[PDB]
Formats: sequence, C-alpha cells, structure tokens
Amino acid sequence: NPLFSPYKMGKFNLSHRVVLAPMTRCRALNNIPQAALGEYYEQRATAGGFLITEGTMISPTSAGFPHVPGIFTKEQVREWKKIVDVVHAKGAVIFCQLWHVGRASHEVYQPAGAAPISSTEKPISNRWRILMPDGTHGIYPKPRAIGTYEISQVVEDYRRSALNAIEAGFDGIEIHGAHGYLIDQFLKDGINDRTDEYGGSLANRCKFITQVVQAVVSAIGADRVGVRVSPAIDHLDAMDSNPLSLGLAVVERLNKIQLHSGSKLAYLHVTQPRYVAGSEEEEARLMRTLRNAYQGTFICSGGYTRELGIEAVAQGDADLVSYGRLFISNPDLVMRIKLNAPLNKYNRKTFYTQDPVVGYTDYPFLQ
Ligand SMILES: Cc1cc2nc3c(=O)[nH]c(=O)nc-3n(C[C@H](O)[C@H](O)[C@H](O)COP(=O)(O)O)c2cc1C
Ligand SMILES: COCCOC(=O)/C(=N\O)C(C)=O
Repeated sequence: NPLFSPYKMGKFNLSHRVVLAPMTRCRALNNIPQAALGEYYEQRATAGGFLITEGTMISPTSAGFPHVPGIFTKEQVREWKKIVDVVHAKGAVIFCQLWHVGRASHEVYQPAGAAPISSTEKPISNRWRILMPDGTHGIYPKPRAIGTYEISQVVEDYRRSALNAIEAGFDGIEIHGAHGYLIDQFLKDGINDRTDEYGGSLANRCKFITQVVQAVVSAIGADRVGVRVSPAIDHLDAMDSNPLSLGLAVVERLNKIQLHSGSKLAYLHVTQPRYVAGSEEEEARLMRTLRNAYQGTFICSGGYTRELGIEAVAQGDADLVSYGRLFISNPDLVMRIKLNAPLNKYNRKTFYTQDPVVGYTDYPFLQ
C-alpha cells in the first residue's frame, strides 16, 4: 500500500501519506481554541502523520464563520499551545492553516459591524448564503475594496500569525489561498476588477499571494510553509477565465520564491475541482499539470477515497493525500485505511455546530 510508504516533507519525516485536511468545525468558542479541539486532534493524530488545522483567523476582520479559532492574540496562542502539545505527544506533525475570508463574511462577524474587506467592491452573488451564528443563512454584503497600504497590513497580519503559530509550537503553517476567500479574491479574474498594481493582468493578480508567501517564508522559513490553492473551483463566485494558466502562474512564483530563498516550501496543496458543497479527465489533467510544474511536494484534496488515494500516490499524481469528511467520522482513518477496515458515515448536520462532543469527538474508534 503506497499510502504507507514513508515520505520526507522537507524537514519532516512522515511515516505515511494520509493527511488530515484543514476543516472548519466551529467549536473554538469566541475564537478561542477550546479543550474539545485538543481531544479532536489528539484522536486523529498518528505517529508520523501530518495534521492541518481548521482555518485560523489572522486578524479581527478575517472571520466569516462562528467560533473559528484565531492565532492573533496571546490568549489564543496560549490555548493553541496545549492542543499542539497533545498532538506532538502522539508523534504527529501539525500545521496551522492561516485563513482570511475576505468578502465571504458578514456584519455580524466584523468588528463594529464594519463591511468585510476584499480586492473588490463586488459582493458574492445571492446564489451563496453565509452561515449565521444562530444557524440560519444570511446575505453576503458589499465588501470594501482595500488600498495597497491596507494590503501591506494584511500581509503583516499573515506574518505575525505565522510567528505566533511557531510560538504555540506548531511545526509550520499553511496559507489558505483557496476557495474564493481573500487571496483567491485577488487571484481570480472573475473577482479582481482592480485598476491598480494588484489587478488588470495575471502577474498583478498573483502579487498578493506572492507577497503573503514571501512574508511568511521570511518569518519562519520556507520548509515550515505550505500553500493551498484551488484555481478551478465552484465556490463563492470564484471563477477564472483560464484556470490552468492561473494555477501555473502561481506555481511559477512559488518555484521562484523557493529558488530565491534557497529552500523548498513544505508543500503545495491543491483542491480537486470535483469537490463541491468540466470533464472528469480534464480535471484530473489540470491537477497533474500543476503537480508536474511545481518543484516540491504536492498534496491533493477533494473527494478522495481509500482507493482513489492509493491510486493518486501509486501513479505519481500526488505525494500526500488529504481527507476531510472521512476524517470527521473516522478518528482512526489512518488505521482503517491501512487495514482496509470499513469506514463510518459522516453527519453533515454536525459539521459546523458548537457542541464540544456531539458530531465532533463521539465518532468511535475501531472496536
Ligand atoms: C466541514 C468542512 C470544513 C472545511 N474547512 C476548510 C477550511 O477551513 N480550510 C480549507 O482550506 N478547506 C476546508 N475544507 C475542505 C477540506 O480541507 C478538504 O479539502 C475537503 O474536505 C476534501 O474533500 P473530502 O471531504 O471528500 O475529503 C472543509 C471541508 C469540510 C467538509
Ligand atoms: C466546494 O469547495 C468548498 C471549499 O470551501 C471550503 O471547503 C471551506 N473552506 O476553505 C469551508 C469553510 O467549508
């Protein structure tokens, strides 16, 4: 089974290639990591396994979900430390995903009820609704398009958050540059309608992600930095006229950052276009084209099964395979995939609820 061949992710020696995908679960009450998070990641940690946390706020304006953690306060750092300690006790590697939602937010999630920030003044269309703290769905508002000064301040938020993650003991961080959130709002020409140096050409639309990655690489070192993108995704009106070219433009800039820094990033993480909340062959081809173009470790994500994961690694389509929903409902997903044991179903109704146990840590282990 190729999923259990060891793999060297730069400075981290992994014993297998089953990765816990980053997953927002909304148990971090008032944006403070809670003890429930400690039990949840502990259940899923394995010796030599790689975990990526739920997306984590880099600033008070970053959030667009209720009770998601931050890592921009010392209190948050203090509580994350306890969670990282118990994961490390199991011998796992864990990265903190740094997450800014941009225009995918709401007045209720913003300080003083201010407008969410974005590359653009265009709101997400009414085809998408935002989950509210009371469990209803609200309207995405019109965002405020930020200037280049404010852009440089968001980059500094990323840099400070990456340092706080290292202070909490994280092995590294992942830049959430995917799924129509803030970075993807700069990347996608369906969203970025800017007329300054951050829009109007493919090179300009890649500026924001390049400067974010550069800042965090300089702060904590390239081999502690992973980057997630989804050039072809149907989420929150994040379309591009040429998804493969956008992906390859990002990859080229990551390659160049690596050469200038003298070290490879931890990995590039790409979401399969089939992942939803046009050809099957052209979608597998886009993934392999990006993998072949990038000088380093490739993590694929989105709709993988045990068989699809084995095949991705055996065929050289990816080095690591991250699992989301199946990891929600199978705390010992790694052992189950090793033994080819039956997997348990997941309940989407408790994906984003606040209960510290139900649908969170009460999915059982193999008997
Ligand atoms: C409940 C839930 C929360 C998620 N939260 C995040 C997130 O915060 N950041 C992110 O990059 N991806 C997030 N994802 C996407 C996953 O990281 C992963 O790519 C996806 O679940 C893989 O597809 P799979 O569930 O079939 O394994 C989330 C997915 C789910 C189902
Ligand atoms: C169909 O693609 C959906 C991608 O969006 C996500 O998976 C996500 N965060 O990135 C959350 C919070 O669910």
